[PDB]
Amino acid sequence: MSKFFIDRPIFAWVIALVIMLAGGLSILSLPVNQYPAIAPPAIAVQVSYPGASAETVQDTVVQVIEQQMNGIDNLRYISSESNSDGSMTITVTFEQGTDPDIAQVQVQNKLQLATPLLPQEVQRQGIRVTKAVKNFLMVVGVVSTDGSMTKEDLSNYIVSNIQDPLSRTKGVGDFQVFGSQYSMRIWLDPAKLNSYQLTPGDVSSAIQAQNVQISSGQLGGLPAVKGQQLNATIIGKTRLQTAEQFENILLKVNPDGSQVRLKDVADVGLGGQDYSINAQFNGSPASGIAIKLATGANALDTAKAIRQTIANLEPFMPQGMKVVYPYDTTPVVSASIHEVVKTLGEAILLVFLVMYLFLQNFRATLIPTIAVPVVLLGTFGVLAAFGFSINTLTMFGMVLAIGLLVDDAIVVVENVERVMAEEGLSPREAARKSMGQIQGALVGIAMVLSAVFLPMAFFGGSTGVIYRQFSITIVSAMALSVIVALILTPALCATMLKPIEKGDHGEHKGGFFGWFNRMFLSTTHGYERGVASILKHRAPYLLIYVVIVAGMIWMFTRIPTAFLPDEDQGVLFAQVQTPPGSSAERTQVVVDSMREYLLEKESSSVSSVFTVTGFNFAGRGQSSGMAFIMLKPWEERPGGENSVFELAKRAQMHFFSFKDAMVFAFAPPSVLELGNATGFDLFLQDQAGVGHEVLLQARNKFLMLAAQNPALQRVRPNGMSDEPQYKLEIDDEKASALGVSLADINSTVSIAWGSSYVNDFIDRGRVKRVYLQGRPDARMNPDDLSKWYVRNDKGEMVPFNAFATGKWEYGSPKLERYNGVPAMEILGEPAPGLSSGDAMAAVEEIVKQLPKGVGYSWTGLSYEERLSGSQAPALYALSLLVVFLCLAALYESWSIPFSVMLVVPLGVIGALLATSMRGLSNDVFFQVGLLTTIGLSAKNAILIVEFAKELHEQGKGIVEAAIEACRMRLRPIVMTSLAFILGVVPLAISTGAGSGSQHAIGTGVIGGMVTATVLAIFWVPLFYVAVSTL
Amino acid sequence: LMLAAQNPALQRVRPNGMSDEPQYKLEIDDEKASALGVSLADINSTVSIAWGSSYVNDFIDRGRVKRVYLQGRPDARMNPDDLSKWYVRNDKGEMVPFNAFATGKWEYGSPKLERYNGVPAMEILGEPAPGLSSGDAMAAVEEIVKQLPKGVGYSWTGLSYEERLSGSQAPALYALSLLVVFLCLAALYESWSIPFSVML
Amino acid sequence: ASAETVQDTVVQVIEQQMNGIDNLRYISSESNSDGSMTITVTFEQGTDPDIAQVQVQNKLQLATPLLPQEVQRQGIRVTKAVKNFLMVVGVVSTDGSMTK
Amino acid sequence: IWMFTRIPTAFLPDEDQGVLFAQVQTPPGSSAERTQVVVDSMREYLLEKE
Amino acid sequence: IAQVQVQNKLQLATPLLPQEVQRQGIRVTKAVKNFLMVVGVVSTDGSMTK
Amino acid sequence: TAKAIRQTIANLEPFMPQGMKVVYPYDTTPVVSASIHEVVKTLGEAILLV
Ligand SMILES: CC(C)(C)c1csc(NC(=O)c2ccn3c(=O)c(/C=C/c4nnn[nH]4)c(N4CCC[C@@H](OC(=O)NCC[N+](C)(C)CC(=O)[O-])C4)nc3c2)n1
Ligand SMILES: CCCCCCCCCCCCO[C@@H]1O[C@H](CO)[C@@H](O[C@H]2O[C@H](CO)[C@@H](O)[C@H](O)[C@H]2O)[C@H](O)[C@H]1O
Ligand SMILES: CCCCCCCCCCCCO[C@@H]1O[C@H](CO)[C@@H](O[C@H]2O[C@H](CO)[C@@H](O)[C@H](O)[C@H]2O)[C@H](O)[C@H]1O
Ligand SMILES: CCCCCCCCCCCCO[C@@H]1O[C@H](CO)[C@@H](O[C@H]2O[C@H](CO)[C@@H](O)[C@H](O)[C@H]2O)[C@H](O)[C@H]1O
Repeated sequence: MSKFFIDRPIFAWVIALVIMLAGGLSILSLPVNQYPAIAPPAIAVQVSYPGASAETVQDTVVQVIEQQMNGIDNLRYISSESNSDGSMTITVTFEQGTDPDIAQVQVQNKLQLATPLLPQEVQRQGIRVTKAVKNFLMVVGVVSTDGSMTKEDLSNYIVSNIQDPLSRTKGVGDFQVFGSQYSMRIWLDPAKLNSYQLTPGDVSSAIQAQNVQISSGQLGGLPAVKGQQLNATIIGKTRLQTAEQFENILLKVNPDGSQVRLKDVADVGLGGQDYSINAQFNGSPASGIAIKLATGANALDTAKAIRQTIANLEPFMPQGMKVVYPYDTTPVVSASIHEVVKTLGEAILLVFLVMYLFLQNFRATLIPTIAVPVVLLGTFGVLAAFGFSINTLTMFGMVLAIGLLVDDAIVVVENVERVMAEEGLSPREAARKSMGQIQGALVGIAMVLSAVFLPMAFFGGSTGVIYRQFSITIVSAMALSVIVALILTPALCATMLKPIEKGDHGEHKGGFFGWFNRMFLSTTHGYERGVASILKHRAPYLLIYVVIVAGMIWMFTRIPTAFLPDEDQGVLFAQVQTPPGSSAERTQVVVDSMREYLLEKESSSVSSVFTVTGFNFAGRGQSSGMAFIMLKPWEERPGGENSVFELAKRAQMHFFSFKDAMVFAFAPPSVLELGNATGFDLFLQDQAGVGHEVLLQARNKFLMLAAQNPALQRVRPNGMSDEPQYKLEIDDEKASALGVSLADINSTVSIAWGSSYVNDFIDRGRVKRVYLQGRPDARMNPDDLSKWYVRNDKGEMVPFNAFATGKWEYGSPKLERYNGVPAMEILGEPAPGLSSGDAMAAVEEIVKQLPKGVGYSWTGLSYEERLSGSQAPALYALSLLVVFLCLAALYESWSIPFSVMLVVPLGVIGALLATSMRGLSNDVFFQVGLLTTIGLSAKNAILIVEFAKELHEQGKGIVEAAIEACRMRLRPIVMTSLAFILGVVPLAISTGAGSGSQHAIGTGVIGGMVTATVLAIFWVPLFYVAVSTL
Repeated sequence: LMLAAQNPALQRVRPNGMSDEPQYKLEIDDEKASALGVSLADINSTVSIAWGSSYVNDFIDRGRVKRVYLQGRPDARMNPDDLSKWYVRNDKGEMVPFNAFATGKWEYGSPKLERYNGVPAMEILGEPAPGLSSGDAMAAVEEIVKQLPKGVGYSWTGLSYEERLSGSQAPALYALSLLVVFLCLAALYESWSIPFSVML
Repeated sequence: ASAETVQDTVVQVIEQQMNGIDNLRYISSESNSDGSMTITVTFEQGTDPDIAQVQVQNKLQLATPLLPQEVQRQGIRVTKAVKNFLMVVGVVSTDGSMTK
Repeated sequence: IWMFTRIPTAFLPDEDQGVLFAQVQTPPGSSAERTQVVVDSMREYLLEKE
Repeated sequence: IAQVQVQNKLQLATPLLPQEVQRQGIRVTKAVKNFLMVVGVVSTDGSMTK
Repeated sequence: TAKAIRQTIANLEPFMPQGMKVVYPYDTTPVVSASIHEVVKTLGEAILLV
């Protein structure tokens, strides 16, 4: 090629056009969204078993569902959660890359098989199966600002009015509502009910016989008798709708002339299905929605569209209802795109400038201007092909690639320009001449660079998914670049470039350029003299290399090594845990003081506060609420005392005071989707059936033994504390003595105290649920237990205290199980300075001290990093061997390839330095850039050596070749490295919105860039002469 | 449908939901059945067992499992008056007639409500009047449909949609196929003129 | 149940769930006075029939708890939806020994 | 260009497919016999006259 | 898919099976016809029975 | 999946009562290891022989 396309500029141009086109069509219809699916996909099975112990929900629904939940493809592990409010969750975690639609359907199939094994009330409730990934698009609040509506009223609104339209909005995936539909609430008074010798169970039965659908037949149904003529359906009665219809319904008819109905005995009105979770946006009571993006949608379009839909409904809303949008991914997925077309612009601009500055031509200036965008276009096409998307990482992927993309354009032009000046060949001549020298190398370097980036795409787990994003977007960019810098560029060169006088390096020029050329020219000679001196005096340097190498080896183990960069998304979390036995109303108070403060004392940074009671990241329960703090946009809170990490630093202090409610306060970890990216994560498991008590003390020994270990820090239980519960105790003897029914005993507790889902009732079309339970003042203290009367043999009401006998005993409000056997989740991290594998190696040991029958499993990120980590060395070796082999075949030598590979440290040292200096971590963004810098460094090196080789061959000294090759190479090296480090600086200084990551790459590259330029120029000729000599 | 038997281009226009139908609105005063003896709407075990079928259980029959079915005599569910004939047994043991709690208020609603894209709907069909094409017919319909009480739109479905869609591609089909041809000639002939000579 | 009861207690719920499935072209349900209903979810021309079926089934399972207990303890049918019949294969009686 | 816009626009050509449908719908309420008679006339004024 | 389709029609059967069977726990499985292996457990000093 | 069960009972063994050993009565996998090993071997021979 090249030669072939040098003569066929139009064909060449066509190939451009088609890839340009493919780019475009693609570019405009790629899904756009913030992150791909990093997390290992998970399905969640969940019901509530209205007012039931953790114990019952664990041994009655979890243990049974779990026993059936096997023979499911791609399953990695499974964990459960049985809670005090009576809710449960089985979380089934499958392998990355698992079709989430098959994952889900296999799970709800095993679920379906296990249903008739569950208790009635649970079945009637209906068990929900869904995809548990937390990649939320926006969460929208619906709030009652005059505090007229209760939460329950709002969420019923949401279900009835907002749900179905929002459902039909373009690009809306799965969403969750903060609460549900209304239910016909009914509130049994124990006294009012006792005075007519009536049981709560009587009421249930009454409603069941009195709130039904009359099934209805057909007038003139087939078979009919001869005649018939009129065939019409007969419609009977539907069901009760009004609260009144309910207050009616006859319960007893009295000995005299009268009749008793539900309205005498209980209160009745529409209400909550469940009262466990209460939540409010800035004090004001509120529900809301958490929306997911549908698969392939556009995060930008559909956010705009969700809004549209809601706006079209804001005209119709009851007075004092506001729909505020607290959290929204749009600012960031926008920020990321501007911050790319901006640096792709500044880059093509910057290239143009240094193009001119060195090559005084104007036509030359725009060969790179055509080629770079022809490539970026294509790249979005290849991305399309491989089935990726436009997201945070595929975007940085492009920025990071621009180095490689730009260098490829510069080398090709500067070389024709050079050959033309030094040899006086016509542009067309210089082009083929030039490609003669370059094709070879180029093709080869594409191989080299594929080996540098691909093995990273073979990692597994979340870590791997992230690398694949970079690796593929990059080697795609580079592969395309090579192609167009083989087909288009030389063609453009031969066409658009203008002949230049042999010998004319232009210092006669005068003016500024005359100043420059004379100047640069002198520098070049200096550089030559530099090299020439080094090649004279070898050993000294070779050893100063060996120092710089050690410096790098030392600089590694000394950098803090984290998974991701710390990010300021617009968000902050606050956890509240009021001590065991607190009431939500007593927890609510903490979460309110919390909000007042943030909103008042802190509003320099804080924009809105959403506050939940009876739910947490430690579990659900009346002692548990928390706060999702929404910050105002980064522009509106400059200065590093208004960063999340700062606001959160001081909200610790502000709340440290409380001697009545532990209150953690922390930032979310950058990729929400992945929960908790730090330290380590494990479950302790009761294998040999040893029991909750032993297990509980294995947890506690483990903990107060890690606390006193060098290698670990911050080691907690994720779960919940054990607490007092009320061990109500029946007596079979003295209860059949009063001749009381015993099925009647505990059927009354279930209903009065636990509540009971009795029935359906069409409310405004929608069928909704009818719940029966004791009025609240009737069920708050042991003494209220006595308020309750059951029927015996004769019509005599027997009080509960008659055969009852309460007792404080303590159990658990959160029963955890991991892989079928009961568990306790521990979290922690390694002692500052130390690493994850160290901490596991510690934990590995302190686990051995545990009671027999208790074992353990690693889970979440700790599970993954055990696997991905065992595979690194294999990849690094393959990467190293393969590049080696490519260099061998290019250099027709087993030894020269070393003179290129030894540049690597020279790259990395600077990288490490800058990163460590600016106080940053050894993370994924640093890792990937480090591969960019060493990659672009190998390129430089490859061309120098290749030239030195071509010359040495065309007949001249090893040392004379090395020097003649540098010099020849110096100018494009300087050009492309000046172009880039300038193009990257913004990321280095980047400010707000993704800026944390931009710092991670800006700092890294340009550490390596600076050193790899100012050093390979000297040491590459050393190494080449060095190994050649040898 | 009026305007459609009138319009000269259409031919055979029809609906798909079969109108409204007479439905026998039943009625009970819960209080009166409680006054007699039959308390609680237990009455269903009579209304639906007699006037609808009632799959009770299974019997094998020549080695194959069919259903056992309960339903009233044909002559006992033919007229509003046949409901008179049905005596609910009592809590004492006596036959309360069905006239103690009746009220057949011969009413009427819909036999088949259709629905399309989350709004309610009616589906009309119809061909085009001979010598004309579905496009003509289609264009015609988009007129007769303006005279529709605002707040009532329409949607094409089926063949119509498939045709609406077929027609919209065409522009681009031609553009693209034109363009490819151009470039391939360019490539193959190393000319711009030659391509232009052929587009012309 | 009444056509309108049926339209409002089932069709309404499940239909809203199907909103949002991938490559969805349109939905068209119908409810009858005889109890029966039918939602027909049409997809775009390249959608794999079996993933579409599964996706339907996945959403369907979510609607379930908001359905009448007669409906719910009953079992909802889901199936691929051909418009046309390939052939009617019939049987008739040479003499007259077998009734309809 | 003038000639284009002047041509009518179909989808698929009509085809003597070799089969046809009759579709009967007696007014909202009729008995089995009502429909059945209608259905039995058109089955004659077709199998006998066409 | 085979399994998704079978269970799906198995589904429409379930409401008509006897409680005693439903409660018993039905297994829909996609295995290969033959036994791969038997994992055995055996008592060493006889403390454990069959 | 042989390897993987070998692996599950592998780290369940440390929890079994003192009077109990896991054993592999029936097993099919020995034949495939054996089979492909035997071929490997007659390949290595063929190559020395050739
Ligand atoms: C972290 C992120 C994504 C950046 C963010 C920032 S702000 C925000 N959203 C919230 O701040 C917020 C604010 C209020 N919430 C709530 O009030 C509830 C409580 C909801 C509730 N109340 N009664 N029932 N449910 C809730 N769930 C706390 C409970 C566990 C989670 O799952 C769901 O609640 N899913 C909804 C499905 N329901 C409950 C409807 C199932 C059903 O049909 O019964 C979320 N989550 C929230 C979440 N998320
Ligand atoms: C499964 C397939 C995997 C393939 C992986 C192999 C990667 C190969 C990398 C591309 C190398 C091409 O290398 C090609 O051949 C020889 C090197 O031997 C070189 O040709 C050379 O010959 C002469 C004299 O020998 C020199 O003046 C000069 O160095 C160069 O012109 C060119 O630099 C190049 O055209
Ligand atoms: C011209 C283009 C050339 C560039 C392309 C080069 C691609 C790089 C190849 C690496 C891909 C191979 O995939 C990788 O294989 C190795 C070796 O079996 C695996 O490694 C596995 O076996 C080795 C050897 O027993 C173990 O030390 C290792 O811990 C284990 O995981 C990796 O887990 C897998 O990810
Ligand atoms: C024109 C430009 C072309 C550029 C495009 C190049 C595409 C190359 C992408 C290769 C994708 C590799 O796919 C990835 O393989 C790795 C490693 O084997 C898998 O990881 C898995 O493999 C090995 C098995 O030996 C295990 O050690 C590891 O724990 C496991 O999870 C990933 O789950 C899979 O997704």
